[PDB]
Amino acid sequence: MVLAPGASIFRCRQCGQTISRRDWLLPMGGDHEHVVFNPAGMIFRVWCFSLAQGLRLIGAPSGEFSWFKGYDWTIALCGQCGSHLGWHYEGGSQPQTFFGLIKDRLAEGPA
Ligand SMILES: O=c1ccn([C@H]2C[C@H](O)[C@@H](CO)O2)c(=O)[nH]1
Ligand SMILES: [Zn+2]
Repeated sequence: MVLAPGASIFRCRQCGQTISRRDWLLPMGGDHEHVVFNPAGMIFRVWCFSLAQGLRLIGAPSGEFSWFKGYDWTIALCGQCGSHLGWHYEGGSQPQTFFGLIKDRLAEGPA
């Protein structure tokens, strides 16, 4: 529907690893963008994706402090460089699983 789009793929900002695509953004509670803080007070602009790749999911899930009701999280690192890119979420409903990735740790560009 658009020739030569420059904004279709998300890659790891620190190394280039393919991570997700704009077509895979997922509006959780009506918005694909959720702004949250961890217990250390860090603010994150979290983009929700249905699907992602090139990550490494660390350990087992935890429900503690989850920003998304009904889901447990696993830390998602870039599988190539180890940069912490976000979290994989599971154990919930409609959808069962998704990714919440930290927007400013990704780079957007052409396929
Ligand atoms: O939904 C989530 C996912 C992660 N964290 C925090 C917990 C932990 O301190 C750190 C792990 O990335 O992020 C949350 O607060 N909520
Ligand atoms: Zn990386």
